[PDB]
Amino acid sequence: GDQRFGDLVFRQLAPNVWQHTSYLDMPGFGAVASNGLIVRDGGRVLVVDTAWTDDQTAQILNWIKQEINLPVALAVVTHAHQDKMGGMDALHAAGIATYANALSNQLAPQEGMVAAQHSLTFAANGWVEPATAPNFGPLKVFYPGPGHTSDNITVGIDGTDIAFGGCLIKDSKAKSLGNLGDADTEHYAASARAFGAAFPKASMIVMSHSAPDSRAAITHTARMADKL
Ligand SMILES: NS(=O)(=O)c1nccc(-c2ccc(CO)cc2)c1-c1nn[nH]n1
Ligand SMILES: [Zn+2]
Repeated sequence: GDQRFGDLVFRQLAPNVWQHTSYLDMPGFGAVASNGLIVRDGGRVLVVDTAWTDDQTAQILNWIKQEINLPVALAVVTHAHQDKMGGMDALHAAGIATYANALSNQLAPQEGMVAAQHSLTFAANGWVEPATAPNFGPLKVFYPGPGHTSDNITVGIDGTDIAFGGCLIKDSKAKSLGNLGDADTEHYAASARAFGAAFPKASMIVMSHSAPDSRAAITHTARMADKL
């Protein structure tokens, strides 16, 4: 079943993949859960997204040391908002190499985030320029276009049925696209479909604010966005 370490919750999704879940109480909304991933790649671990805070991100790392007991080689963060990048200082203090879209790093000061140590860039078709994402193992990084934010990125896990849509994708039973304050309403639908087309074989779609879902999450998000 699910495991807890401090304020964090961990769910095993596949033999080498776990989902990390952290919570932040928002003054007039209550607790909001955010999800990221932990991937075991041979003798090392790869992390996708921080928790909301530095303390919560340190809890992820200590759970990894306790449960997997393999070095964390790198972390990829999916856009410059608190749920995804709020724990950058904890990753840096633990000596983990950090990667984010160049645009996330450029927006990070205005967004109140700490930039990653390295910038990822992308081809016109959305795929990460390989020279900018060295030794990423099974992590396949894809920029689907502007949607939840202009800098949002996605990641597939090679050798699994998993693709991570971060905050771009909502579950198949979602009634709204969430916070559209920094969103591109014109391009959102095409970006949601581009994520789906980049990872055609992925049958488990992991996202930031809902539990893992089928490909139905991709099409239902795109239909909601078509109405924007
Ligand atoms: N990453 S963020 O800074 O923009 C953010 N911060 C806090 C809370 C939410 C949030 C999550 C779910 C819902 C349910 O409809 C509403 C808001 C988000 C959000 N919205 N969409 N993706 N994430
Ligand atoms: Zn966001």
